[PDB]
Amino acid sequence: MNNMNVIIADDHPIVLFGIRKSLEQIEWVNVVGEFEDSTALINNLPKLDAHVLITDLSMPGDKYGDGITLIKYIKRHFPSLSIIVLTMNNNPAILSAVLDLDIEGIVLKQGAPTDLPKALAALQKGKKFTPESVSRLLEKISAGGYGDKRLSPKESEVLRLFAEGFLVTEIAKKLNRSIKTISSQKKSAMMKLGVENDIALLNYLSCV
Amino acid sequence: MNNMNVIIADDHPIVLFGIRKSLEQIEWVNVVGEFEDSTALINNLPKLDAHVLITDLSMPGDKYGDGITLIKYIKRHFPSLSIIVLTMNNNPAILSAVLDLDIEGIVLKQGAPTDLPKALAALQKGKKFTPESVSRLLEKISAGGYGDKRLSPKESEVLRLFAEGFLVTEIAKKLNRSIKTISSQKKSAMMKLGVENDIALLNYLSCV
Repeated sequence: MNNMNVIIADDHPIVLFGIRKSLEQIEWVNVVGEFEDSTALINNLPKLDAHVLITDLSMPGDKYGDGITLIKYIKRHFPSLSIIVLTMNNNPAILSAVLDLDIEGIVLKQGAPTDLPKALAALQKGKKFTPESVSRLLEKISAGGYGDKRLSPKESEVLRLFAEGFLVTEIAKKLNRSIKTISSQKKSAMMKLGVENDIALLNYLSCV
Repeated sequence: MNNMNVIIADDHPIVLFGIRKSLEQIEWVNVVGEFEDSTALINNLPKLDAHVLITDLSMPGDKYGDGITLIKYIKRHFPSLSIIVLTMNNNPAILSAVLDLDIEGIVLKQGAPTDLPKALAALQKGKKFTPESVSRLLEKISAGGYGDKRLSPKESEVLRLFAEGFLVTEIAKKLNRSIKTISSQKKSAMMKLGVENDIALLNYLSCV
């Protein structure tokens, strides 16, 4: 008698198809609309009584934004609406940015076919869902977002002093090691962070 | 009858010497102390009536901080005290960070021998001094701190979409160009920013 009205939005109709199959094997879900661009979605959301939107992260919007910004748009403008984000982007920084939006869950498209029905079941109990394929990928950028390889204490110290305005020769004195050592530790640290020059490095460090 | 009491602090005594020569050819300056480490400086500042401190950016502090942080310490703890920062670091990001401290001026050590007496003359009129050798170096990181080479509009767009969570193949579609083109523009843009991988890139962009 009381079921979850769902809207589904994706760029590609074979995805829209695949989701519709998964969801008609669930009696308490009613799909009340499907859309292939963000403009038709946004423009029809006021006309449709929906509890939840399942949507692609990377859907093309000519009006209301793209990607993460489009998800912010929707949250802000339809605040009662629960959102599950469906994506194929398994970059940790991207998945993390998404989760800072306080949406009701994330599902990877190449993650298990069972994840989407779990997401909705969690949501049907007022709960948020996060699959393990996502959980473990967020382990990764455990290291403060450096990546897998953390800075060594010595490496961190060198960069700390550079950021404070010391030139390499001054750091060698301050730390009592050779200039060949210091340059090698800086280089090594810059390699771990993904920076190729000092201005990029100093930019990098000023938000960290 | 009424003259500028100056304190001077540097790691190296040949600098302390050179400054003392420059300043005794100015009758209205009285040097009231000189120091070779930040700890003796800070600990004696309460005992000395000084209007201005001339100090090295990269002075070693075992207690009160290093570099830019040491300059913040001094500002915060001796707020009536005017500070001229003397340095050999001609990195623009460093000089810029320094100028955000609202100090009374900057002088480069390898900049003209006339700059230090100009700095004090400006300060004697209640004015702030900035030599042109510094002014032009700050032109450089005109480009929003990218460096000399700005991103092309096309390059900026590609990075905008990456940051929004689009994969390269999705960007090619969205922008209606080839994947070979998009990858080439991303690569090229990453090269201009000084980033070697996607996580470094996404970190970079989130504060810019």
